[PDB]
Amino acid sequence: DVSALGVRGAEHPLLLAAVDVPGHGGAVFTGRLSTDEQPWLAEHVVGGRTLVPGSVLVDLALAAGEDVGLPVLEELVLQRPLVLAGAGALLRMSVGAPDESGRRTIDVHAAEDVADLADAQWSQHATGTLAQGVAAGPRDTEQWPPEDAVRIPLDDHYDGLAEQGYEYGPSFQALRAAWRKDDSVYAEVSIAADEEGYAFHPVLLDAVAQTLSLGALGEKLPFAWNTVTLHASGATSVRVVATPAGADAMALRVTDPAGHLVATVDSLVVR
Amino acid sequence: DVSALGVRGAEHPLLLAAVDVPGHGGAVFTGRLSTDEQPWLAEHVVGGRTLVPGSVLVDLALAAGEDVGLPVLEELVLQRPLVLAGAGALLRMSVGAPDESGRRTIDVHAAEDVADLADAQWSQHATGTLAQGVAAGPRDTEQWPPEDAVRIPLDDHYDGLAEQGYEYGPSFQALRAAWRKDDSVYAEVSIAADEEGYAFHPVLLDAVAQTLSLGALGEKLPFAWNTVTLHASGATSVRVVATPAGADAMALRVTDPAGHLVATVDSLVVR
Ligand SMILES: [Cl-]
Ligand SMILES: [Cl-]
Repeated sequence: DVSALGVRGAEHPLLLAAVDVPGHGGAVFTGRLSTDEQPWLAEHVVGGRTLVPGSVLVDLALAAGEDVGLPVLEELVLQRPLVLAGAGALLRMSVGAPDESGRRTIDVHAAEDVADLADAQWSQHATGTLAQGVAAGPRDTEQWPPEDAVRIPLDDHYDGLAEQGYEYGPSFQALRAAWRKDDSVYAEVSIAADEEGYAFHPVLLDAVAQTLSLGALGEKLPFAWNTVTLHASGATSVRVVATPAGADAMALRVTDPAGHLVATVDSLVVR
Repeated sequence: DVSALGVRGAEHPLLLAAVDVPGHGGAVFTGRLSTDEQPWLAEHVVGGRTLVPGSVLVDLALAAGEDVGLPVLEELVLQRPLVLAGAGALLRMSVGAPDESGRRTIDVHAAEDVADLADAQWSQHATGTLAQGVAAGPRDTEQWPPEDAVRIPLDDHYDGLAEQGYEYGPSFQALRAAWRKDDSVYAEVSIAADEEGYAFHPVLLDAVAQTLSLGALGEKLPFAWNTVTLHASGATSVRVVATPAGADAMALRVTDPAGHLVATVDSLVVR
């Protein structure tokens, strides 16, 4: 039925079809987001607007990279957040030709949902670069959290944020425990398993980025993700170490509860 | 159902879906050819092989240009003819980003038919450039054929060609009358109406190119089409004036029987 239209079907929960560009090895991906299909979308509200979390675009870009064979998100810069309008949103990712180094540009567009794709009013929401896979470090066997780390009490964490206009519903309240040492933050982050097929579940990935609120940073929204590497897919329960990385940024190291490396982010920048 | 997969449906008889690349204004088109659906494919046999006529790729490229908004085929260079293998063939056309002049590259690939598009063994069959539309000349009101033109008898034209290994079945025997003056050739060319939705019906367009066999050229296969402009779609009956255009090439001017301009080709080159 997908082959009947001459496209490939996409396994990612948010994607519908993929089409290769045979001459340059790129590809175009189409998908659709809506609160009906992904009710957790309704639980990320910022200043009164239902905003799609940037982590949705990061996970989709990782899925695109894995499909095209360039699985590292060397950079993704988020423009305007997607504002979810009851009607849902169409998504379109384009991966272009390789540069001399073998890297490719990826662009991400969205539009208000329409019946006929010719009518889609695309706007650009992100752009970045896909690159080659890198090896995983060794399993972490050190005490968790580290010896001198002290508990960060989380009791009114989400209440506090809500006051400030950042309203995370239970689906996004995924910081389960946290500790601090110097300006490093250690956290256990987990969601309930649901859809398979994400590269890194975007609710889980947003909650990984939430660790930045617990450090010297916490008093914006992430806007640039730099060197995102994925070593395991399908995680719903991870440990995160967030370390300072220059102004308005932290590096992230994400493992499973057994210490195996799951993902790294050289710097996540807020603005 | 097409919108369900996030693509646009294609009106061209050989195409299945189209997908825009919103960032650069290009697009990717997929389709499929087979003798079951287009029985005339079986009637173009060259040296014993069932070869898809180059005019199929030219018509598809014009359809792509019209869709993207660049309706002139500034050039199309045909590589290896597509050899039709009982299983049919998949087709894929990619239109890229505009150059500074606003022109775009178009690539055409084909593969043996497969159930899963991920398995498609694409090979490149043509590449060219799409450009901006140009105005039509005035209606031709001159005597047809011109006053001093003499009949070219056509009686064993197709028999002769068949001897030489070029076997055109009745569907392609579309040269209905021809005349010559100097090295110019005038011809009436027509097929029976069938599928709508072609930019220039590829059987009709191959028979337009057949006029090159009637002139000082006629004793190969066209391999480069230079500046193909379309002023009318849906023609099944045309008049053709073919004029010498340098070595191994002729220019073509194609009108309806009322003299209105339908198409021009600055040079069609054989090799
Ligand atoms: Cl494909
Ligand atoms: Cl589209």
